Amino acid sequence: KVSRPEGVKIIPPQSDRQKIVLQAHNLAHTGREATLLKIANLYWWPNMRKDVVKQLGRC
DNA sequence: GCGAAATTCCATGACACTACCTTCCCAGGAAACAGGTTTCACCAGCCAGGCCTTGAATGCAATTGTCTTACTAGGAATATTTGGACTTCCCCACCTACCATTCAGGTAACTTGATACAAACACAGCCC
Repeated sequence: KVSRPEGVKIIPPQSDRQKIVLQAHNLAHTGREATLLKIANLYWWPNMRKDVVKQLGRC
């Protein structure tokens, strides 16, 4: 759990890094930015964008 | 102040109704085919003799062709009478277009099975 100036956001576990982004990627098959703003509704953690790039090279 | 991290930036490309069409490739295999060799047996070509069929000449008989007349029915014009094809309007069921599912058939293979052909000896039918 974490607090942000736009509301309360959620820090997911380290085992739940690839699963939480891949289920947000495949919702609209977006790239780097519209993928990222989906995760900016529930989650937040340091280096979000290092994992989104980790997705798209396999997608 | 450097570095790490979180963020904004901006240059760009693709969407505009789409499939065919042509020529060469590839390809595997197969299709036979076009090419060619090989051999044996048979069908075609050769020629003549005898006979039968065709052609011709003919005389004649009835068949057929023409002429003539009394006439029957065909056609046309009529009125009408009657029998219907197509135009019309509307609705429903049936065919289609579709996907998923499954079954059946075609190819294919291995086996089997059964019949037809080829051969030989004899029988019967028809003809000289």
